[PDB]
Amino acid sequence: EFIPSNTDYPGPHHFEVTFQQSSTAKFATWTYSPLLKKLYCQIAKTCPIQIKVSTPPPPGTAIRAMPVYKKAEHVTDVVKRCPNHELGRDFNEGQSAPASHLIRVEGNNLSQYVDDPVTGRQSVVVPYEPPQVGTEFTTILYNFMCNSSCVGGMNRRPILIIITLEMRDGQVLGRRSFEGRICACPGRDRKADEDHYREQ
Amino acid sequence: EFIPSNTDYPGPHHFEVTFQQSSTAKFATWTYSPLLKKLYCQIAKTCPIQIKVTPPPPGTAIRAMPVYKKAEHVTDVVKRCPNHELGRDFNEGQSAPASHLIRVEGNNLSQYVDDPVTGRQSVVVPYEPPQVGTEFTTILYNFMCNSSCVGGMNRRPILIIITLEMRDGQVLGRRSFEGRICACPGRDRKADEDHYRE
DNA sequence: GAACATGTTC
DNA sequence: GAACATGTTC
Ligand SMILES: [Zn+2]
Ligand SMILES: [Zn+2]
Repeated sequence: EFIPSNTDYPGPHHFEVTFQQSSTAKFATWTYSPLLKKLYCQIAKTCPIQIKVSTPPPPGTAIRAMPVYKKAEHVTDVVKRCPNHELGRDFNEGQSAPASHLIRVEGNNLSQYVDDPVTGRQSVVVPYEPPQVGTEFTTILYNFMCNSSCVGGMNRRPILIIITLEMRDGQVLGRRSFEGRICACPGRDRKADEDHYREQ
Repeated sequence: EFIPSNTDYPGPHHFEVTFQQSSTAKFATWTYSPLLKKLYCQIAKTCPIQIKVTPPPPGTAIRAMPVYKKAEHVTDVVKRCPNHELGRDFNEGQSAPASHLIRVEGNNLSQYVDDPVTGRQSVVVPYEPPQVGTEFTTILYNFMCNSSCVGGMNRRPILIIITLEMRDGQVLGRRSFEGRICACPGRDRKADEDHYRE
Protein backbone atom coordinates (compact mmCIF):
# COMPACT_ATOMS: atom_id res chain seq x y z
CA GLU A 1 0.00 0.00 0.00
CA PHE A 2 2.81 2.38 0.74
CA ILE A 3 3.88 2.06 -2.89
CA PRO A 4 0.80 2.74 -4.97
CA SER A 5 0.31 0.92 -8.23
CA ASN A 6 0.99 2.99 -11.32
CA THR A 7 -0.67 0.29 -13.35
CA ASP A 8 -3.69 1.47 -15.28
CA TYR A 9 -6.97 -0.29 -14.55
CA PRO A 10 -10.07 1.41 -15.90
CA GLY A 11 -12.94 0.13 -13.87
CA PRO A 12 -16.40 -1.16 -14.66
CA HIS A 13 -17.27 2.39 -15.51
CA HIS A 14 -15.25 3.62 -18.40
CA PHE A 15 -12.55 5.55 -16.65
CA GLU A 16 -11.11 8.09 -19.01
CA VAL A 17 -8.72 10.82 -18.08
CA THR A 18 -8.34 13.31 -20.86
CA PHE A 19 -6.73 16.70 -21.09
CA GLN A 20 -8.85 18.83 -23.40
CA GLN A 21 -6.12 19.76 -25.81
CA SER A 22 -4.68 23.14 -24.87
CA SER A 23 -5.34 26.14 -27.07
CA THR A 24 -3.13 25.76 -30.09
CA ALA A 25 -2.13 29.36 -29.59
CA LYS A 26 1.59 29.94 -28.83
CA PHE A 27 1.57 30.61 -25.07
CA ALA A 28 0.90 27.08 -23.67
CA THR A 29 0.75 26.73 -19.82
CA TRP A 30 0.30 22.95 -19.84
CA THR A 31 0.78 21.07 -23.06
CA TYR A 32 0.08 17.29 -22.74
CA SER A 33 2.12 14.75 -24.78
CA PRO A 34 -0.37 12.18 -26.03
CA LEU A 35 2.50 10.14 -27.37
CA LEU A 36 4.42 10.41 -24.10
CA LYS A 37 1.36 10.18 -21.84
CA LYS A 38 3.16 13.03 -20.18
CA LEU A 39 1.94 16.39 -18.92
CA TYR A 40 4.20 19.47 -19.07
CA CYS A 41 2.76 22.19 -16.88
CA GLN A 42 3.78 25.66 -15.65
CA ILE A 43 3.93 25.97 -11.87
CA ALA A 44 0.86 26.78 -9.80
CA LYS A 45 -0.79 27.58 -13.08
CA THR A 46 -4.13 25.87 -13.28
CA CYS A 47 -4.34 22.99 -15.69
CA PRO A 48 -7.61 21.18 -16.04
CA ILE A 49 -8.26 17.52 -16.49
CA GLN A 50 -11.34 15.97 -17.96
CA ILE A 51 -12.76 12.69 -16.79
CA LYS A 52 -15.05 10.56 -18.89
CA VAL A 53 -17.26 7.92 -17.33
CA SER A 54 -18.96 5.46 -19.61
CA THR A 55 -21.52 4.53 -16.95
CA PRO A 56 -22.35 6.27 -13.64
CA PRO A 57 -20.81 5.04 -10.35
CA PRO A 58 -22.48 4.59 -6.93
CA PRO A 59 -22.70 8.02 -5.33
CA GLY A 60 -20.05 9.26 -2.87
CA THR A 61 -17.71 7.84 -5.47
CA ALA A 62 -14.73 10.12 -5.82
CA ILE A 63 -11.45 10.85 -7.53
CA ARG A 64 -8.03 10.89 -5.97
CA ALA A 65 -5.11 12.67 -7.50
CA MET A 66 -1.75 11.46 -6.15
CA PRO A 67 1.85 12.27 -7.11
CA VAL A 68 4.62 9.70 -6.96
CA TYR A 69 8.12 9.17 -8.30
CA LYS A 70 8.66 7.39 -11.60
CA LYS A 71 12.21 6.36 -10.58
CA ALA A 72 11.84 2.97 -8.80
CA GLU A 73 14.50 4.10 -6.32
CA HIS A 74 12.31 7.13 -5.43
CA VAL A 75 8.98 5.56 -5.52
CA THR A 76 9.80 4.85 -1.88
CA ASP A 77 10.13 8.60 -1.30
CA VAL A 78 6.98 10.61 -0.66
CA VAL A 79 6.04 13.42 -3.04
CA LYS A 80 5.87 16.67 -1.20
CA ARG A 81 6.48 20.33 -1.84
CA CYS A 82 10.01 21.60 -1.70
CA PRO A 83 10.35 23.26 1.74
CA ASN A 84 11.43 26.45 0.04
CA HIS A 85 7.96 26.69 -1.49
CA GLU A 86 6.21 24.83 1.25
CA LEU A 87 6.53 27.88 3.44
CA GLY A 88 6.59 30.19 0.47
CA ARG A 89 4.46 33.24 1.14
CA ASP A 90 3.16 33.80 -2.38
CA PHE A 91 0.56 31.02 -2.64
CA ASN A 92 0.09 29.51 0.79
CA GLU A 93 -1.83 32.63 1.57
CA GLY A 94 -4.36 32.55 -1.24
CA GLN A 95 -5.13 28.82 -0.96
CA SER A 96 -6.45 26.88 2.07
CA ALA A 97 -4.76 23.62 0.96
CA PRO A 98 -1.99 22.31 3.20
CA ALA A 99 1.39 23.72 2.25
CA SER A 100 3.20 20.36 2.05
CA HIS A 101 0.99 18.99 -0.70
CA LEU A 102 2.02 19.23 -4.30
CA ILE A 103 -1.37 18.61 -5.86
CA ARG A 104 -3.96 21.24 -5.23
CA VAL A 105 -7.45 20.93 -6.55
CA GLU A 106 -8.52 24.39 -7.63
CA GLY A 107 -12.14 25.55 -7.35
CA ASN A 108 -13.74 22.94 -5.11
CA ASN A 109 -14.51 23.22 -1.40
CA LEU A 110 -15.30 19.56 -0.81
CA SER A 111 -11.82 18.76 -1.94
CA GLN A 112 -10.32 16.73 0.83
CA TYR A 113 -6.57 16.94 1.42
CA VAL A 114 -4.97 13.76 2.71
CA ASP A 115 -1.92 12.43 4.48
CA ASP A 116 -1.89 8.71 5.05
CA PRO A 117 -0.51 8.27 8.51
CA VAL A 118 0.49 4.73 7.50
CA THR A 119 2.23 5.76 4.29
CA GLY A 120 2.75 9.46 4.89
CA ARG A 121 1.33 9.88 1.40
CA GLN A 122 0.19 13.17 -0.08
CA SER A 123 -3.07 13.17 -2.06
CA VAL A 124 -6.25 15.15 -2.64
CA VAL A 125 -9.68 13.61 -3.00
CA VAL A 126 -12.80 15.23 -4.41
CA PRO A 127 -16.27 13.80 -4.77
CA TYR A 128 -17.31 12.92 -8.32
CA GLU A 129 -19.78 15.43 -9.84
CA PRO A 130 -22.19 14.54 -12.68
CA PRO A 131 -20.81 15.75 -15.99
CA GLN A 132 -22.43 19.08 -16.75
CA VAL A 133 -25.79 18.65 -18.41
CA GLY A 134 -25.24 18.48 -22.13
CA THR A 135 -21.61 17.89 -21.21
CA GLU A 136 -19.66 14.67 -21.55
CA PHE A 137 -16.96 15.37 -19.01
CA THR A 138 -16.52 16.34 -15.40
CA THR A 139 -13.55 18.67 -15.60
CA ILE A 140 -11.20 19.28 -12.71
CA LEU A 141 -8.59 21.84 -11.83
CA TYR A 142 -5.23 20.84 -10.55
CA ASN A 143 -2.50 23.08 -9.25
CA PHE A 144 1.09 22.00 -8.75
CA MET A 145 3.02 24.09 -6.24
CA CYS A 146 6.51 22.75 -7.06
CA ASN A 147 8.60 22.69 -10.19
CA SER A 148 9.86 19.27 -11.33
CA SER A 149 13.30 20.69 -10.68
CA CYS A 150 12.33 22.04 -7.25
CA VAL A 151 15.23 21.30 -5.04
CA GLY A 152 14.20 19.95 -1.64
CA GLY A 153 11.03 18.87 -3.38
CA MET A 154 11.21 16.29 -6.13
CA ASN A 155 14.37 17.80 -7.45
CA ARG A 156 15.10 16.57 -10.89
CA ARG A 157 12.96 13.50 -10.41
CA PRO A 158 10.10 12.69 -12.71
CA ILE A 159 6.75 11.86 -11.21
CA LEU A 160 3.49 10.16 -11.95
CA ILE A 161 0.02 11.46 -11.32
CA ILE A 162 -2.26 8.68 -10.14
CA ILE A 163 -5.88 9.64 -10.51
CA THR A 164 -8.17 6.99 -9.02
CA LEU A 165 -11.92 6.49 -9.04
CA GLU A 166 -12.71 5.32 -5.55
CA MET A 167 -15.70 4.42 -3.45
CA ARG A 168 -16.09 6.14 -0.16
CA ASP A 169 -14.90 2.86 1.20
CA GLY A 170 -11.83 3.24 -0.89
CA GLN A 171 -12.26 0.35 -3.29
CA VAL A 172 -10.47 1.27 -6.48
CA LEU A 173 -13.00 1.72 -9.24
CA GLY A 174 -10.48 2.70 -11.87
CA ARG A 175 -7.08 4.30 -12.19
CA ARG A 176 -5.05 6.03 -14.87
CA SER A 177 -1.59 7.51 -14.53
CA PHE A 178 0.77 9.66 -16.55
CA GLU A 179 4.11 11.42 -16.24
CA GLY A 180 4.05 15.01 -15.01
CA ARG A 181 6.48 17.80 -15.76
CA ILE A 182 6.05 21.04 -13.86
CA CYS A 183 8.59 23.28 -15.58
CA ALA A 184 8.98 26.84 -16.75
CA CYS A 185 8.64 26.13 -20.42
CA PRO A 186 6.25 23.19 -20.82
CA GLY A 187 6.31 24.01 -24.53
CA ARG A 188 10.02 23.76 -25.15
CA ASP A 189 10.42 20.81 -22.85
CA ARG A 190 7.63 18.95 -24.61
CA LYS A 191 9.10 19.49 -28.06
CA ALA A 192 12.66 18.73 -27.06
CA ASP A 193 11.28 15.84 -25.11
CA GLU A 194 9.21 14.76 -28.02
CA ASP A 195 11.98 15.10 -30.56
CA HIS A 196 14.39 13.79 -27.98
CA TYR A 197 12.44 10.68 -27.41
CA ARG A 198 10.65 10.11 -30.72
CA GLU A 199 13.67 10.78 -32.86
CA GLN A 200 15.28 7.96 -30.88
CA GLU B 1 23.89 51.06 9.11
CA PHE B 2 21.16 49.16 7.33
CA ILE B 3 23.16 49.34 4.14
CA PRO B 4 26.71 48.46 4.99
CA SER B 5 29.30 50.32 3.03
CA ASN B 6 31.01 48.29 0.31
CA THR B 7 33.79 50.80 0.17
CA ASP B 8 37.26 49.58 1.04
CA TYR B 9 39.10 51.45 3.78
CA PRO B 10 42.21 49.65 5.05
CA GLY B 11 42.96 51.58 8.32
CA PRO B 12 45.82 52.15 10.76
CA HIS B 13 46.90 48.58 10.18
CA HIS B 14 47.29 47.24 6.70
CA PHE B 15 44.28 45.15 6.04
CA GLU B 16 45.36 42.39 3.73
CA VAL B 17 42.56 40.25 2.43
CA THR B 18 44.00 37.74 0.01
CA PHE B 19 43.30 34.25 -1.24
CA GLN B 20 46.50 32.24 -1.45
CA GLN B 21 46.33 31.02 -5.03
CA SER B 22 44.56 27.70 -5.67
CA SER B 23 46.42 24.57 -6.71
CA THR B 24 46.68 25.52 -10.42
CA ALA B 25 45.95 21.90 -10.97
CA LYS B 26 42.85 21.28 -13.07
CA PHE B 27 40.32 20.78 -10.26
CA ALA B 28 39.18 24.03 -8.72
CA THR B 29 36.99 23.81 -5.66
CA TRP B 30 37.26 27.54 -5.51
CA THR B 31 39.03 30.25 -7.39
CA TYR B 32 39.37 33.95 -6.99
CA SER B 33 39.74 36.36 -9.95
CA PRO B 34 42.12 39.14 -9.18
CA LEU B 35 40.90 40.99 -12.27
CA LEU B 36 37.32 41.19 -11.03
CA LYS B 37 38.07 41.01 -7.36
CA LYS B 38 35.42 38.35 -7.67
CA LEU B 39 35.63 34.99 -5.83
CA TYR B 40 34.24 31.84 -7.41
CA CYS B 41 33.50 29.09 -4.94
CA GLN B 42 31.73 25.74 -5.01
CA ILE B 43 28.92 25.43 -2.48
CA ALA B 44 29.75 24.69 1.12
CA LYS B 45 33.12 23.51 0.04
CA THR B 46 35.54 25.17 2.43
CA CYS B 47 37.40 28.12 0.98
CA PRO B 48 40.33 29.71 2.77
CA ILE B 49 40.81 33.45 3.06
CA GLN B 50 43.86 34.88 4.87
CA ILE B 51 44.61 38.33 6.09
CA LYS B 52 47.85 40.13 6.63
CA VAL B 53 48.35 42.83 9.18
CA THR B 54 50.43 46.43 12.48
CA PRO B 55 49.20 44.24 15.32
CA PRO B 56 45.77 45.49 16.52
CA PRO B 57 44.44 46.12 20.03
CA PRO B 58 43.52 42.71 21.33
CA GLY B 59 39.92 41.57 21.14
CA THR B 60 39.99 43.11 17.68
CA ALA B 61 38.15 40.61 15.53
CA ILE B 62 37.05 40.13 11.96
CA ARG B 63 33.61 39.88 10.46
CA ALA B 64 32.46 38.57 7.11
CA MET B 65 29.06 39.64 5.93
CA PRO B 66 27.30 39.16 2.62
CA VAL B 67 25.39 41.89 0.79
CA TYR B 68 23.76 42.04 -2.61
CA LYS B 69 25.89 43.80 -5.26
CA LYS B 70 22.71 45.17 -6.96
CA ALA B 71 21.63 48.50 -5.43
CA GLU B 72 18.00 47.50 -5.67
CA HIS B 73 18.83 44.49 -3.57
CA VAL B 74 21.27 45.89 -1.12
CA THR B 75 18.13 46.59 0.90
CA ASP B 76 17.33 42.90 1.00
CA VAL B 77 19.11 40.68 3.55
CA VAL B 78 21.29 37.88 2.23
CA LYS B 79 20.20 34.66 3.82
CA ARG B 80 20.19 30.97 3.14
CA CYS B 81 17.47 29.93 0.69
CA PRO B 82 14.86 28.12 2.80
CA ASN B 83 15.20 24.97 0.95
CA HIS B 84 18.80 24.92 2.19
CA GLU B 85 18.19 26.50 5.54
CA LEU B 86 15.98 23.53 6.27
CA GLY B 87 18.43 21.28 4.52
CA ARG B 88 19.59 18.25 6.46
CA ASP B 89 22.80 17.70 4.58
CA PHE B 90 24.83 20.28 6.50
CA ASN B 91 22.51 22.10 8.79
CA GLU B 92 23.13 18.90 10.98
CA GLY B 93 26.82 18.37 11.62
CA GLN B 94 27.49 22.10 12.04
CA SER B 95 26.62 24.27 14.93
CA ALA B 96 25.97 27.50 13.06
CA PRO B 97 22.49 28.89 12.43
CA ALA B 98 20.94 27.54 9.22
CA SER B 99 19.88 31.06 8.23
CA HIS B 100 23.51 31.99 7.81
CA LEU B 101 25.14 31.95 4.43
CA ILE B 102 28.70 32.52 5.64
CA ARG B 103 30.07 29.97 8.06
CA VAL B 104 33.51 29.94 9.63
CA GLU B 105 34.91 26.46 9.68
CA GLY B 106 37.97 26.59 11.90
CA ASN B 107 36.75 28.27 15.14
CA ASN B 108 34.38 27.47 17.96
CA LEU B 109 34.97 31.05 19.09
CA SER B 110 33.17 32.31 16.03
CA GLN B 111 29.93 34.14 16.71
CA TYR B 112 27.10 34.16 14.24
CA VAL B 113 25.40 37.49 14.65
CA ASP B 114 21.87 38.24 13.49
CA ASP B 115 21.40 41.98 14.00
CA PRO B 116 18.05 42.90 15.58
CA VAL B 117 17.81 46.45 14.05
CA THR B 118 19.33 45.87 10.57
CA GLY B 119 18.39 42.16 10.59
CA ARG B 120 21.60 41.30 8.73
CA GLN B 121 23.58 38.07 9.05
CA SER B 122 27.34 37.86 9.56
CA VAL B 123 29.93 35.80 11.42
CA VAL B 124 32.43 37.39 13.77
CA VAL B 125 35.67 35.77 14.84
CA PRO B 126 38.48 37.17 17.03
CA TYR B 127 41.77 37.94 15.37
CA GLU B 128 44.48 35.37 15.95
CA PRO B 129 48.17 36.15 15.60
CA PRO B 130 49.53 34.42 12.52
CA GLN B 131 51.07 31.17 13.66
CA VAL B 132 54.82 31.34 13.98
CA GLY B 133 56.49 31.22 10.60
CA THR B 134 53.17 32.24 9.13
CA GLU B 135 53.04 35.67 7.57
CA PHE B 136 49.26 35.89 7.96
CA THR B 137 46.18 34.57 9.59
CA THR B 138 43.91 32.32 7.52
CA ILE B 139 40.16 31.92 7.94
CA LEU B 140 38.09 29.11 6.51
CA TYR B 141 34.84 30.10 4.99
CA ASN B 142 31.69 28.26 4.06
CA PHE B 143 28.88 29.41 1.85
CA MET B 144 25.78 27.31 2.29
CA CYS B 145 23.86 28.52 -0.78
CA ASN B 146 24.58 28.69 -4.51
CA SER B 147 24.80 32.17 -5.97
CA SER B 148 21.86 30.95 -8.01
CA CYS B 149 19.76 29.75 -5.11
CA VAL B 150 16.04 30.13 -5.30
CA GLY B 151 14.47 31.65 -2.23
CA GLY B 152 17.84 32.97 -1.23
CA MET B 153 19.91 35.20 -3.44
CA ASN B 154 18.59 33.14 -6.32
CA ARG B 155 19.95 35.23 -9.21
CA ARG B 156 21.75 38.18 -7.64
CA PRO B 157 25.47 38.76 -7.17
CA ILE B 158 26.82 39.58 -3.70
CA LEU B 159 29.87 41.11 -2.09
CA ILE B 160 31.53 39.74 0.93
CA ILE B 161 32.12 42.52 3.41
CA ILE B 162 35.08 41.70 5.62
CA THR B 163 36.00 44.03 8.40
CA LEU B 164 38.24 43.97 11.37
CA GLU B 165 36.83 46.05 14.17
CA MET B 166 37.35 46.43 17.90
CA ARG B 167 35.36 44.82 20.71
CA ASP B 168 33.78 48.23 20.78
CA GLY B 169 32.99 47.15 17.24
CA GLN B 170 34.37 50.31 15.68
CA VAL B 171 35.65 49.86 12.06
CA LEU B 172 39.39 49.36 11.80
CA GLY B 173 39.71 47.63 8.43
CA ARG B 174 37.49 46.63 5.52
CA ARG B 175 37.62 45.12 2.09
CA SER B 176 34.87 43.68 -0.04
CA PHE B 177 34.73 41.60 -3.18
CA GLU B 178 32.04 39.93 -5.28
CA GLY B 179 31.26 36.25 -4.65
CA ARG B 180 29.58 33.59 -6.75
CA ILE B 181 28.70 30.29 -5.21
CA CYS B 182 28.34 28.08 -8.33
CA ALA B 183 28.78 24.50 -9.41
CA CYS B 184 31.75 25.14 -11.68
CA PRO B 185 33.86 28.01 -10.32
CA GLY B 186 36.28 27.44 -13.17
CA ARG B 187 34.21 27.73 -16.31
CA ASP B 188 32.47 30.75 -14.77
CA ARG B 189 35.57 32.85 -14.25
CA LYS B 190 36.85 31.95 -17.70
CA ALA B 191 33.45 32.82 -19.20
CA ASP B 192 33.27 36.02 -17.16
CA GLU B 193 36.94 37.07 -17.63
CA ASP B 194 36.76 36.01 -21.22
CA HIS B 195 33.56 37.94 -21.65
CA TYR B 196 34.95 41.10 -20.18
CA ARG B 197 38.02 41.11 -22.41
CA GLU B 198 35.71 41.28 -25.41
C1' DG C 1 11.05 33.00 -27.93
C1' DA C 2 15.65 32.80 -28.70
C1' DA C 3 19.76 33.83 -26.16
C1' DC C 4 21.38 33.15 -21.85
C1' DA C 5 22.66 30.96 -17.15
C1' DT C 6 23.79 27.41 -14.52
C1' DG C 7 23.39 23.03 -12.30
C1' DT C 8 23.87 17.94 -13.46
C1' DT C 9 25.23 13.80 -15.88
C1' DC C 10 28.44 9.98 -17.74
C1' DG D 1 35.13 18.35 -18.95
C1' DA D 2 31.73 18.27 -22.88
C1' DA D 3 27.11 18.03 -23.52
C1' DC D 4 22.72 18.09 -21.63
C1' DA D 5 18.93 20.23 -18.56
C1' DT D 6 16.16 24.17 -17.14
C1' DG D 7 14.58 28.62 -15.05
C1' DT D 8 15.34 33.40 -16.43
C1' DT D 9 16.48 37.79 -18.86
C1' DC D 10 14.99 41.21 -22.71
ZN1 LIG E 1 9.17 23.83 -4.98
ZN1 LIG F 1 20.56 27.20 -1.01
